[PDB]
Amino acid sequence: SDMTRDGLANKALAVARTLADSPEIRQGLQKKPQESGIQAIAEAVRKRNDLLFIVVTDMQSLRYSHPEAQRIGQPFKGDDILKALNGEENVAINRGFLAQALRVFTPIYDENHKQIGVVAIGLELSRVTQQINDSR
Repeated sequence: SDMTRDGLANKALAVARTLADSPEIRQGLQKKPQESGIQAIAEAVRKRNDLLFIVVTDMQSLRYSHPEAQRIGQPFKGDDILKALNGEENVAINRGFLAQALRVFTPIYDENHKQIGVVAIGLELSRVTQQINDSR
């Protein structure tokens, strides 16, 4: 929620970027959610907190990644991408049993500064309340 707001924004944007930066990526974009290969940005899943919906999207949003399977298939017309899909930063809250979590939005360029896809990163949240209450 709050804590993730600032560091997940930065901390998860960057590790999500090491793998969203690999090659399977532009090639995942050449594919869709259920057949992509979001397992490497998940390399960002591990470094961040063993959890997240670290998603790279073809031009079709959807949590490519997530600990729970059902929260994935939901996100759509979320309108948060309407700004990123076309180049723009945006963050919003999701709300499901234990799923209460924050997520950021980022755009993908065809490699010409031309917006063609979006990178979202949702922190499922949970094993963190303690740290979130005293420190933040």
